[PDB]
Amino acid sequence: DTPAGMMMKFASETTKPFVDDYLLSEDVRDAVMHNYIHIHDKDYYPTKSLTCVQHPLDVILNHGFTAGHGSSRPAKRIETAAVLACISLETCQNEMHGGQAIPAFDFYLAPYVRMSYQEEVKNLEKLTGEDLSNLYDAPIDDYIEKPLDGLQGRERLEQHAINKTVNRVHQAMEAFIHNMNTIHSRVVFSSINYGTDTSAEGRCIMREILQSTYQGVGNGETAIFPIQIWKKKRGVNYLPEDRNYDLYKLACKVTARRFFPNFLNLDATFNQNEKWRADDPERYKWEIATMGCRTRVFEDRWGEKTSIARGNLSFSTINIVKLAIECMGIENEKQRIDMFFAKLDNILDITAKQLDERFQFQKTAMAKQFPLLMKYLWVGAENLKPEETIESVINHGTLGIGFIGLAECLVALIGKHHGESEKAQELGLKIITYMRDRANEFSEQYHHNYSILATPAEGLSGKFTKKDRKQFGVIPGVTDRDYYTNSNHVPVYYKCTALKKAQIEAPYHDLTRGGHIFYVEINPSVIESVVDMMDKYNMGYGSVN
Amino acid sequence: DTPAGMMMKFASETTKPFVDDYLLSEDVRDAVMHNYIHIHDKDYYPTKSLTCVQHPLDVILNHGFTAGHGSSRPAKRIETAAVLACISLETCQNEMHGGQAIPAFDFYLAPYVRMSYQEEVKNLEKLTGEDLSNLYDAPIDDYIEKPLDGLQGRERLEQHAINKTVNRVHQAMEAFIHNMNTIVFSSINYGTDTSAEGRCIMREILQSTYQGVGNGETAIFPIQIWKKKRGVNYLPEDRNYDLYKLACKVTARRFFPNFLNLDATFNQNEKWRADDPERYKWEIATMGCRTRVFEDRWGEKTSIARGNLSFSTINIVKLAIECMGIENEKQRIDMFFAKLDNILDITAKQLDERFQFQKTAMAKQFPLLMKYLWVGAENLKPEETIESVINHGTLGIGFIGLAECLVALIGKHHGESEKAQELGLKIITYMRDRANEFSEQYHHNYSILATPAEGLSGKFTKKDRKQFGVIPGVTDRDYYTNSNHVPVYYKCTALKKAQIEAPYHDLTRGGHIFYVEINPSVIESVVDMMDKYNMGYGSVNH
Ligand SMILES: Nc1ncnc2c1ncn2[C@H]1C[C@H](O)[C@@H](COP(=O)(O)OP(=O)(O)OP(=O)(O)O)O1
Ligand SMILES: Nc1ncnc2c1ncn2[C@H]1C[C@H](O)[C@@H](COP(=O)(O)OP(=O)(O)OP(=O)(O)O)O1
Ligand SMILES: [Mg+2]
Ligand SMILES: [Mg+2]
Repeated sequence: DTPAGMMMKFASETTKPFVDDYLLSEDVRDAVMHNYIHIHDKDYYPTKSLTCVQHPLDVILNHGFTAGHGSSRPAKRIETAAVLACISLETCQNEMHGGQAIPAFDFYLAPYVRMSYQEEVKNLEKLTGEDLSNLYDAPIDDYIEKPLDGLQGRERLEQHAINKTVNRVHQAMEAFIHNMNTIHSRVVFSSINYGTDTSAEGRCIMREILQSTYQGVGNGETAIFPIQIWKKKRGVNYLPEDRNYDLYKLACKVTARRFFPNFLNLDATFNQNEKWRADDPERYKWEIATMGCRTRVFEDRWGEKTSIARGNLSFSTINIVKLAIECMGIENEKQRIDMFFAKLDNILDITAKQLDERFQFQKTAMAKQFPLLMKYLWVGAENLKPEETIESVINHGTLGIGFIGLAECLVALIGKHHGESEKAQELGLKIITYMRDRANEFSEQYHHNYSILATPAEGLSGKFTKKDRKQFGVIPGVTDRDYYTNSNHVPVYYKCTALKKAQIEAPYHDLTRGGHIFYVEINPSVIESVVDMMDKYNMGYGSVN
Repeated sequence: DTPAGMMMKFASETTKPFVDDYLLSEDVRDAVMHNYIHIHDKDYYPTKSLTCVQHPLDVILNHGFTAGHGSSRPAKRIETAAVLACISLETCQNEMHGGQAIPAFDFYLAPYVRMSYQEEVKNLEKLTGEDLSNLYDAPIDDYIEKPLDGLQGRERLEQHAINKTVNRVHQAMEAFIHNMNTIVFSSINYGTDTSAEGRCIMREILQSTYQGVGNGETAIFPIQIWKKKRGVNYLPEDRNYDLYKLACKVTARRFFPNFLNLDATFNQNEKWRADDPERYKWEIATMGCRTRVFEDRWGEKTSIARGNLSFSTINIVKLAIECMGIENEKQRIDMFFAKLDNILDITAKQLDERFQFQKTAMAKQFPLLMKYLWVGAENLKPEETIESVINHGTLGIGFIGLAECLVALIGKHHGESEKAQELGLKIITYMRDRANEFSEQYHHNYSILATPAEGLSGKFTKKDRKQFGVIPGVTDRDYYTNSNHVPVYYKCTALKKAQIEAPYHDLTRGGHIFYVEINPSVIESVVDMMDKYNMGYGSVNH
């Protein structure tokens, strides 16, 4: 009952009705309280804050950041760069409502491990002066630790300069884990992605944080934050011959007891670009990155295909279960199936209209309303004055239309869900491709970017399930198992193996360009099998615990 | 503009009317909107949160903290200890509505300066394997720095390690400054720790607040206070005289740090010494909000694990103006003291009635506060109505606007009159007497306070000008003067200003300050004038 929590609760309670009655449209707000649609993070509407953004740390580290009197200076070393990343994630969280994301953590923090290594290199000569000025440009395969027992030369001290460097970076990453875990406010949902940087700095960063989320906080308590995602790329870390196969095995072993990190698939046929090369200094631009809230921002109709500096403005969830339940009553299956798609066409248009309306509201903004947000992070910054109505900056944005509850939808007209019938598994794929088609059509119409999303249901776990009992109730197999199932998942109350669930739920990921997950409830052998199933049936994102 | 600012503004706007019409009693809610009193931090009433506390870092450093899921192990080095102090300040800021202060800031990090020095004391024998099992207990005078040009023998490992810790204990204070300067009302006081491990925390913080933040820009936070004592740092022969001169020189261009005086009649104890490891408990410490917590009618005289629960300000100007009209001076002077007793009783009743709601609390409503940082902790279950702990708090009755009250019946403020100074040193001693009487009656601790006017500067002056009319020298010269200061619109020297504003400090046991507006010669002279009489707290800035 922390007082800061009460202040946040009061703010939310005094803001949400004002948002509903003063900042929305009648048509959309009619469905926002009719269990058809659910606007996410509604309490932050009057503030022109955006949901999530992938922070480009290059500008905030080469240059500084200014917010009020907070005049900072460019970073110098690892113990300042990691803390600056924490400060940026915290400060931006005060100017945004969703979760903060660091795409290619290794790519961002690679140079400030090399700089710290140089700083240490120019310190070991103070004991015994020597002209070692060639360690600024000495290639190193990786930064490893070992006992300093047995050596009779500068090798005893050349490796020691990394021995303290790896410990310094390890303590920095442990502080990063704790600092993102010491939730004392009325809570920051930071997510980091890594796995595709083939350098000594990147691999040291990726190895000294996976071994720190396995030790645990406190006396051995499993940490809750940050959410960690591993990027799997063919030719990089998947095959045994690949470069980062060992880190993939380490991630599997850590997930075997702490249920982290999650896994992301860059070999998906919808996560590819035409400018990715193994030698590109900035290849991380053309690579999809996600967060713990299952958010994807990759393509751009009016911009270069990238994820950096972009993000999501807002999104909302659609309760297809209500439509499916309302579709009952009629006898023939063809008529009910046809009527289900009619109820899905208008709601997609309503959601796209809501997203465009929030786009209208969020424009005519100020660069000084959210410091450090529309000044160094978003794509359009550095070109418009602190008050000159930033409008050439918000075009490169994305919008989401979410859905939840496929199992109870697949039991409303045929009687069996997609775990006991093959007819059901064919109807399930139809009600997602149509959503994708209508999303593309609405993006052509309203002149923006739209996508289809499988919401995590972390704040929608039971609201729709409980409130559906208004015009009906006690329906066997649907309104008898407490929470609604996940977006497109096989019900937990149905006994199933791993292979069958993987085959059933896989095809729904290419259609969902906003986000998705494959969830399995229980040695890294099991995690390896789950990742193999995820890769084989072209899935993408997957979690096991 | 900022979403975080807008959420806090909405929370304040939705919480203040609820406090006004539901929680507070009608007797003292009548005076809060009548421009007679102002309850500070009215917004954080419904949450059981005390105003300010001095942080006993020893318990949250020797043992960790388990606020929420954040299970933390004990600290090990200066970086970890300083970041943990910052985290503790930030966490308690989410559970208290006032300002966080570190009592004897140099006292609470010296052991982890020593331990950090021990970090490299074995990281330097790694290259040169040697049995150095004595530098853990090697006495040192100060942690000095100098160019490393010329040295041989067993000193490039046993003395450079002592010398390399300068840049480790340093930039830790800089991260502390910037972290407190980046969007927290943090206060640090130091000056009376004679060890090298304590003086290293004092030199590196004055130097870091002189360089400033950014590209040579003056910093705003944290507020820094220097504790001056006879036998420690005042006389030229004293131990920390050089650091006092350095603080004056830094204040000569950055207007920081402030100055606190332990050489006062009201800032003494009977168990203090020069060798007690815990002697800092008997040393008074303050914040930037002028808060004093030293006296305890049912407890030991201490300041460490205590703080203020609530306080409110009075408007003596309204009483003085309502006392006008009559001709004779004696009758109006008597009526002014008549109108001051009832409001003192009302304020004491308010400070007890707010104590009533802060009573019957639960230790789980604010972790790390009523489980680690307070007097009486470690004896109470997470929900079993902690009540044998909140009896060690303090309650404050504040006042401001002495110049306007010194021109309502006499006509000339204490700067331009000698009959006004005599009347000036009568309306505060009465408040002190009545505060002691109400502390005897209501069975709590009460004190008299001089507010910093950081949230009350014009809130009284505007309505005072709009209520009756335009009155020369009273409600026609923009902002009011400070608590008991010489008016700004008057050409006065420093000696006369000190002679006028000196006697009041012994009367106000809650807070007070001496303000001067512009080489460290001027600051040194201001501190000399502070020591010449009984001042306690003072600062000179332009
Ligand atoms: N804990 C912190 N919170 C917020 N900002 C911080 C923190 N620590 C450091 N900073 C920022 C703000 C300062 O303006 C900036 C100083 O730059 P920094 O990365 O420390 O190296 P530098 O270039 O100043 O090197 P040096 O001080 O060694 O010359 O760092
Ligand atoms: N940046 C931070 N923010 C919040 N808490 C932190 C931060 N850094 C460290 N902590 C806290 C939480 C950790 O459990 C605790 C451990 O601190 P520290 O003394 O460095 O570790 P330790 O006692 O485990 O020793 P070591 O890791 O060197 O073996 O400090
Ligand atoms: Mg550790
Ligand atoms: Mg610096």
